[PDB]
Amino acid sequence: ANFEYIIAEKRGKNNTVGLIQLNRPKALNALCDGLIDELNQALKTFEEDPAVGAIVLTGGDKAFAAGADIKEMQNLSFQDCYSSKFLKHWDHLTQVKKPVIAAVNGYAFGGGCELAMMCDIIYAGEKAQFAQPEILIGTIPGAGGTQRLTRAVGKSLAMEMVLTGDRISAQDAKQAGLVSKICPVETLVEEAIQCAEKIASNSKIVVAMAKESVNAAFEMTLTEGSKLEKKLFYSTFATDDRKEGMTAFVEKRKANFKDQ
Amino acid sequence: ANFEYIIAEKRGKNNTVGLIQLNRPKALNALCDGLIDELNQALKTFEEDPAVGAIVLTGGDKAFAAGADIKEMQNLSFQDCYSSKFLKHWDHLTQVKKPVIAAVNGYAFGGGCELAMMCDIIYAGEKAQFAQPEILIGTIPGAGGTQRLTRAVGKSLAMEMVLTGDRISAQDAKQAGLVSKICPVETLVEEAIQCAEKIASNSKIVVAMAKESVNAAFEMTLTEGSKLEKKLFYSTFATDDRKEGMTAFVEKRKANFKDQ
Amino acid sequence: ANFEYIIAEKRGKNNTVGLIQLNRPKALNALCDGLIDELNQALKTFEEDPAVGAIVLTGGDKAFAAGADIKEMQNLSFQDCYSSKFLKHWDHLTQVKKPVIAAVNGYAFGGGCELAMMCDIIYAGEKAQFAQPEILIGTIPGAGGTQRLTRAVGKSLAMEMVLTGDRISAQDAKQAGLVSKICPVETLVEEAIQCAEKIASNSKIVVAMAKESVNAAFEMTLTEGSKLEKKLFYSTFATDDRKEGMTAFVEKRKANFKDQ
Amino acid sequence: ANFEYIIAEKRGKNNTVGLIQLNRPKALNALCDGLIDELNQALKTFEEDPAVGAIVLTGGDKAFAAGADIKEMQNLSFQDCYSSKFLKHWDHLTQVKKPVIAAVNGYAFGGGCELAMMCDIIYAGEKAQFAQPEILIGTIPGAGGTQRLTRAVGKSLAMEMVLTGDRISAQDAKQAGLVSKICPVETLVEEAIQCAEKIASNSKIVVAMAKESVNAAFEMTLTEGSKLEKKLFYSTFATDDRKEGMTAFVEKRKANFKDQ
Amino acid sequence: ANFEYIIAEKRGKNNTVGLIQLNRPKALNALCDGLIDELNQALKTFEEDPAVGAIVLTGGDKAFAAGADIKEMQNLSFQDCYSSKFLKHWDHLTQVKKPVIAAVNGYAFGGGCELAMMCDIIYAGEKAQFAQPEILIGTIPGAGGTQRLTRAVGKSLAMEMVLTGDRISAQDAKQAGLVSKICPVETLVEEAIQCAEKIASNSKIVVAMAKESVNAAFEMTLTEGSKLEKKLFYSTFATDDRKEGMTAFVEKRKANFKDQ
Amino acid sequence: ANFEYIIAEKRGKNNTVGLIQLNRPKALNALCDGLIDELNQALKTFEEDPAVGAIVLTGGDKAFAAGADIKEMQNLSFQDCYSSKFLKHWDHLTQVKKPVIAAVNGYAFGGGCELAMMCDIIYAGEKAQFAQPEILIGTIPGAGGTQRLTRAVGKSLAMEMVLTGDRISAQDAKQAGLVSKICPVETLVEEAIQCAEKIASNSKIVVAMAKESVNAAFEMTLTEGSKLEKKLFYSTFATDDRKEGMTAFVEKRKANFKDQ
Ligand SMILES: C/C=C/C(=O)SCCNC(=O)CCNC(=O)[C@H](O)C(C)(C)COP(=O)(O)OP(=O)(O)OC[C@H]1O[C@@H](n2cnc3c(N)ncnc32)[C@H](O)[C@@H]1OP(=O)(O)O
Ligand SMILES: C/C=C/C(=O)SCCNC(=O)CCNC(=O)[C@H](O)C(C)(C)COP(=O)(O)OP(=O)(O)OC[C@H]1O[C@@H](n2cnc3c(N)ncnc32)[C@H](O)[C@@H]1OP(=O)(O)O
Ligand SMILES: C/C=C/C(=O)SCCNC(=O)CCNC(=O)[C@H](O)C(C)(C)COP(=O)(O)OP(=O)(O)OC[C@H]1O[C@@H](n2cnc3c(N)ncnc32)[C@H](O)[C@@H]1OP(=O)(O)O
Ligand SMILES: C/C=C/C(=O)SCCNC(=O)CCNC(=O)[C@H](O)C(C)(C)COP(=O)(O)OP(=O)(O)OC[C@H]1O[C@@H](n2cnc3c(N)ncnc32)[C@H](O)[C@@H]1OP(=O)(O)O
Ligand SMILES: C/C=C/C(=O)SCCNC(=O)CCNC(=O)[C@H](O)C(C)(C)COP(=O)(O)OP(=O)(O)OC[C@H]1O[C@@H](n2cnc3c(N)ncnc32)[C@H](O)[C@@H]1OP(=O)(O)O
Ligand SMILES: C/C=C/C(=O)SCCNC(=O)CCNC(=O)[C@H](O)C(C)(C)COP(=O)(O)OP(=O)(O)OC[C@H]1O[C@@H](n2cnc3c(N)ncnc32)[C@H](O)[C@@H]1OP(=O)(O)O
Ligand SMILES: [Mg+2]
Ligand SMILES: [Mg+2]
Repeated sequence: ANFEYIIAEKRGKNNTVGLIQLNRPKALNALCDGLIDELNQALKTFEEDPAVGAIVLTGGDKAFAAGADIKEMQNLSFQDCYSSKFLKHWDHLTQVKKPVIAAVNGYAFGGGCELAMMCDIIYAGEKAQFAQPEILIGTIPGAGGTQRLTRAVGKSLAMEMVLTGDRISAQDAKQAGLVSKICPVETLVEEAIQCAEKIASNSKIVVAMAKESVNAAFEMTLTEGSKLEKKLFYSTFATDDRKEGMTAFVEKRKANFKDQ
Repeated sequence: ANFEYIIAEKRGKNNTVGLIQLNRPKALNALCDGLIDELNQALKTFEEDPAVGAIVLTGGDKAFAAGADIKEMQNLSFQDCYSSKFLKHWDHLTQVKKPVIAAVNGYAFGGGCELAMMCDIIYAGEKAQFAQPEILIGTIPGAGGTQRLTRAVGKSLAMEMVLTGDRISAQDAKQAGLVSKICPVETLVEEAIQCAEKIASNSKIVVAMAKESVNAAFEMTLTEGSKLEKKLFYSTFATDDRKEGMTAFVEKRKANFKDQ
Repeated sequence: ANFEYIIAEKRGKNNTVGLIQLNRPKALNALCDGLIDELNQALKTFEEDPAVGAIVLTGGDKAFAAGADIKEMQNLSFQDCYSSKFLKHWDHLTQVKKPVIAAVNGYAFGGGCELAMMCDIIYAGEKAQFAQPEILIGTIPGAGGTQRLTRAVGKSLAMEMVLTGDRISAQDAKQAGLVSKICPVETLVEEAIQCAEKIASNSKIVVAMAKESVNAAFEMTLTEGSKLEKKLFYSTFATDDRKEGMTAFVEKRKANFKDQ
Repeated sequence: ANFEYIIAEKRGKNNTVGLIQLNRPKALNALCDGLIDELNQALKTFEEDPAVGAIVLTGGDKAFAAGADIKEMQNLSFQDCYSSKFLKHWDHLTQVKKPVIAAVNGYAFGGGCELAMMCDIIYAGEKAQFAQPEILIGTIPGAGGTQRLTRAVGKSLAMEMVLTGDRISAQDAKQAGLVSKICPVETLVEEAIQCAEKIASNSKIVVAMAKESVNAAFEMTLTEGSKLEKKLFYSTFATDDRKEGMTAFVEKRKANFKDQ
Repeated sequence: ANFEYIIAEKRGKNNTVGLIQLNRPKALNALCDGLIDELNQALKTFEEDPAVGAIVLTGGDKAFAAGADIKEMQNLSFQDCYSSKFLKHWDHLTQVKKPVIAAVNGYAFGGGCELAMMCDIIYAGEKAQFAQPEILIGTIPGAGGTQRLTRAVGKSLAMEMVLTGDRISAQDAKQAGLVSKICPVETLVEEAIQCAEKIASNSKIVVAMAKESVNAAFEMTLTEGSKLEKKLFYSTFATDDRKEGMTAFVEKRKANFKDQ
Repeated sequence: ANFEYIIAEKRGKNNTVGLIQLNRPKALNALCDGLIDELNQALKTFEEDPAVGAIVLTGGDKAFAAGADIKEMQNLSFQDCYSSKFLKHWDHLTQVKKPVIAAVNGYAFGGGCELAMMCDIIYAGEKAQFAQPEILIGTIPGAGGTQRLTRAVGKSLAMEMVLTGDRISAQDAKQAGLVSKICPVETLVEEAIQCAEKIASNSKIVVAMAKESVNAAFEMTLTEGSKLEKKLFYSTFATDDRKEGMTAFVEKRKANFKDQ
């Protein structure tokens, strides 16, 4: 379309996967205001399309995202940030009911690591790096860089990456638990599209319920989490795809889900 | 005894280890109602026996448990699931004060992985695979498959395993935090019995207090957890086994605990 | 000062690192009342000094800390725990706003792993062993050996280490998420001092805000944690170090923070 | 039936209300093991009856319950109270999905106030008294006397009632929030039965979902509580009673629910 | 814009109060989709206006709001609600940073009480009635009717109002804690406008901070609530209104706040 | 002792009550640093005395406490508020294991209401007024004026008191849940001393455990709180005061507690 910083397109088989690529080779894909607004518009378009079942958010081959534009947040004060709700349009990815895959190739510093951790699945290349360099410019992460990273890779590693700003490899992120699969830099997007197609081959309402159940593991207790999980498991016996799946399991055949 | 789906026997030295083996190779150890009732009866028997200190739950050599029997809940609706307390007898592993060790050899999909995660120690074999294939039949896990899995392996890996139904190897569950030790297939049961003997060689009340203190790490905050742990530690100076152990450590000898 | 159980000195470049060494080779650095009081005094002195930006806590080359002194708690009862509260001065390390690095060489059993887990960054040697052998003396951990360890390495591994008393290696602790970097025994102190220098090379108020934001990940929920992180990010635009760092990032130059 | 401590009968219009009366005029309805077992059996019978929609738990005209029986717990030690779970049969009232009305007439001290607070609706008479006299015998409440009372009447009033053992009137309990309606002594049971009839006149599944939604306000946060409430509101559009009620609201007629 | 269901106008002296009046006497102010969209637009306009400091939400003299439009959600199924995010535009009131005052005169049943409880201050009239009639139509409250009500009036009164549908008076809501002041029907609007003027007579950033500090008392713990409150109290010494007010208090004069 | 801002003395029968009076008629008992240090020293002295069972904090007949001293915090900035941990000594009252009774006569504005709410039992006079007038000077409460007040009197009343600064009466605080008893101005001290005597007439360790169990109702969930209460009840069987009280109840005599 008329997007300036992102490239929106429908990739994959049968046009069931949405690919949002960050195209900004002049600032290492800086998360400016216009880029975030275009990303939110693309996410809304992909969430208002019954043909799309999964979204893949990727960047470039040398850098996924360099964070927020430091050259846009420099001449700001406390009143100009608190009475303008700075970085309020960055919590729109966590309100998406469709799965979002984060293909990370290259530098993922500052806002890039947060944007990747706000996704369901994090796929990184063989030459990917994750770090929190906010401490080097006199600030701290403010979009989920000290909450999800601490519960994902551990307290010690998160403390180190936040207080030192050191870069970790994809192997360290796989060992700790930040990423789920290491892929080559030239085939990461293809494997991400294949994973999004696997995901989009299932019932959309059941996928949304499963995503909510998994996300409810960081907001409540174990007992209440299991109770909400059992309630959502009870509330799925009233759909049409559950019975179809159980019938295709009993009788040896393929399951055709009707998204209902 | 008269068990139709399980094999209950007292194993280990001095008959201090309870072994519950699921024996039904005709459905890959389907978690039906009768099997769950027999498992609960065996757990109650092993909890009302002052000679058993630890329980070892195991399955077969090709499949630990293939989940709930889908050939029974196929003709169930929302009314037959909500006001019938479906799967209500599956929360008996979290109410047992004695440690339960899970020996996974083969396929542990859905209900098997849930029952494994509801145990304290998870021991898997080299030829073992863990997955949650609920998204392929039109439902979601409802017995702890989206809460205990996310807090162990990570958000990304849990999201992938839930939304794709893919199978992970024992090495992946070991490097992620789901399995604590990788063992051969032909020696997993013996090493699990040895671990249960090393557990049942200490004070039963102190072991139960330690189990409660460890399980309280997912039900509240860090400060409240530390305070409850300190209170449970203060509540140990009123028993005889703590004093016996301290005297044996000071005098450099062996401690004979009397479970009191 | 005139400390008999610890050695306090200002190490590092420009005397910006506080090295607290535990010198008790006769009891494997037993955590007695006097040693803990001296540790708290050293921590308060290093906290009330404007020239210290990070603290490095270490022990010996064969044992970091063998836990609490059993010779001072063997003849205690239940009434001697609520009244004249025991282990009440061990919660002075989690109240320090400056980063505390832990260098573990040798045995870290009981109270040693508990004091190491209360630190932000944990550095272990190639021949370091972490364990919670409280179940072998009739007691349970009482200073965070069942809350932070469970959330760090996982439920299964923590259950095993607590109910069996077995020792793990530095490689397993790094793979599970207990330590952040494995260093040689003869060069662990130098790398810890270098990490403390790299940490103290930034603004102290921003480092304290980052430490609090990371520590608030085990005391609140994800939604409330994100809002608290956004608040702490908004509350840094009123300082001079943030603007100095942003200017040094835009006008590419060395950043000189005034710790204000 | 054959109950020697309680009187179980089916009261109300069309035999839709269960009335459990504590009959022990010699011990002021002491909460012994036999009485609690009979109460649990009566609750199970009323929960396995499709004709009963609400339960009314009442006592006598001078005392509802005097608390735990002292003549059976005096010769008990720590190893006889922490083991075997003495207070494990008293939490069978919060696991009931049918509404339980607690008609409190007379003395409600110790375990009686807890048994009343473990119900949905608390009805008190004119000469009603609530107190926590456990502090006068050297113990503390252990069945919800310091958790629900603190969140119901306030911190200060609960602190006073726990640390002093003073008795409060029914008017003070109504002004604070302990009870919701003050009824005469001679007509308390009749008004409780009428309230139970008005409750049972609605769909049982909808009433159970509403009870779960209300009870989820003391175990979760407001943000996640609202999400669980919306999910349970979504999960009611698949039943017949919701459509029947909406049709009887649109067209001027009465709603006849089929409990499905 | 020109509204047909609500009346948006600037009231009070100096045009500092925004009054939203629900004008639908033909359906007792039914909370339909268009009415909620107009209410959200009016709230956004009043929140993006640098002259409005508080909002007063009111209805009519006989009914504030009769709840959600039942004549539009009757022909809805489980799929048409969970995959359409029904009632997703009703959480736009708890995201407003400016204080919202609710003036209830008449019937506030179902969605009316839910909309009133999402406001900071709740002002009711003499002939005002609050109830939850959702149980009489086959559904449950789904917009905060079982979470914000239970934590205000008590568990027993909330259970009664939810499972019986009974109507309470303004005196009961004042004695329980649902409303803050009882005012006449012909002067409730004027006193609400005066309260909004007294609220908007202070600094807007400090008012927003206090509102967030009070709202954080239901989403967090007391210990972390105190820490967040102390942080928000520290983060106010960098504004121009705090020092102005302190200087005016020291010099015994009036403080002229500039919202900065 | 030689206190210039407070008056410390032992009152009550047998010198079992510690009366701490705030004597500063020139500033309406301003909470300055010296006054807070003296209050903390007096609290520590009264908590380390085996002849003191309860503490009674009070002020004057015209004003209990006017809050923090504005004359020493006017020229403070964000750097002098985040650093040095300003107001860190105001959290020494919530760490006392002995009950603290608050006698409020006159004005209790700002810090006075916070110090009163940090106590267990709140006793106000007939001429007492509670308010949070921080919004009138440009700041917000920072010592529990927005966390305990919201849970005590409700959301609406707390919002009004914080955003308007209006003063409430003792009757409103009692009907809302802030205070527990209304007493005359000249006899409030005698009734508080009698309440402290009735509290100190029991076992100190059991009273401390009850206070902790009541305070754990604002930091944990309902299930976890009930479980911690049950654990404390089981631990109470390790002292002699419980057995003495039960024996005195069985043999119908007065119980003599020895705090062990
Ligand atoms: C809640 C959110 C919090 C935050 O995210 S705060 C910001 C956090 N991010 C950072 O602190 C670091 C951002 N980037 C860098 O430090 C470095 O770059 C790299 C480490 C990524 C390495 O890149 P290198 O090889 O050194 O080249 P280069 O010249 O510095 O970058 C090329 C162009 O990219 C612009 N750029 C890089 N990062 C940002 C950014 N965060 N905001 C705005 N622009 C950025 C640069 O300035 C420059 O542009 P020009 O040629 O015009 O000078
Ligand atoms: C809260 C609870 C949630 C849940 O657990 S929902 C259910 C989730 N679990 C699953 O979806 C796994 C279902 N099982 C399978 O997908 C496959 O099977 C396996 C991958 C485990 C193995 O496949 P293969 O090696 O090809 O063997 P095979 O012939 O399909 O199974 C052999 C026999 O075992 C029956 N069986 C397997 N799983 C179940 C099951 N979950 N419920 C009932 N029966 C099952 C089969 O049907 C068949 O039996 P027959 O010969 O009579 O056709
Ligand atoms: C809140 C939680 C509190 C707790 O931590 S409870 C206690 C938990 N900690 C433990 O259980 C560890 C106890 N220590 C040991 O088990 C062993 O030691 C080692 C595993 C560390 C192996 O050390 P080895 O090579 O076998 O030599 P050695 O002779 O036992 O130790 C040398 C000296 O060190 C003293 N010592 C060791 N640990 C402690 C301790 N925890 N408290 C007091 N002293 C200790 C010993 O007794 C002995 O001293 P001497 O030669 O005078 O007899
Ligand atoms: C997890 C929960 C733990 C708990 O709840 S512990 C319970 C807390 N402690 C109490 O409730 C005891 C306090 N009760 C009393 O002091 C008095 O009772 C009353 C306040 C109820 C007033 O009744 P009055 O008639 O004045 O005294 P009376 O003569 O002792 O009562 C008549 C009969 O009732 C028996 N009884 C009273 N309370 C209990 C009880 N809590 N447990 C067992 N029996 C009780 C008595 O013993 C006696 O019977 P007999 O004289 O023939 O022996
Ligand atoms: C998350 C959301 C949850 C919910 O809110 S679900 C819905 C829950 N709310 C209710 O159930 C309230 C419904 N009960 C009533 O509406 C009763 O009535 C009253 C208690 C308010 C008594 O009012 P009365 O004096 O009997 O008059 P009248 O029957 O209401 O006629 C007035 C006109 O107002 C329409 N109306 C009233 N409430 C609603 C509504 N909630 N939705 C749609 N229309 C409503 C009526 O139908 C009728 O209209 P016409 O004259 O055209 O028949
Ligand atoms: C985390 C905590 C945050 C906070 O607590 S902020 C402080 C509480 N916030 C407030 O805004 C409270 C202040 N408002 C007042 O203090 C009013 O006064 C009163 C309503 C309490 C009393 O009014 P009146 O009867 O007219 O007496 P008066 O002449 O103003 O006070 C007599 C002397 O007392 C000094 N004083 C009163 N409050 C404070 C205070 N909070 N800090 C310091 N001094 C105070 C005054 O200034 C004056 O003294 P002089 O005669 O020497 O001028
Ligand atoms: Mg891990
Ligand atoms: Mg109240």
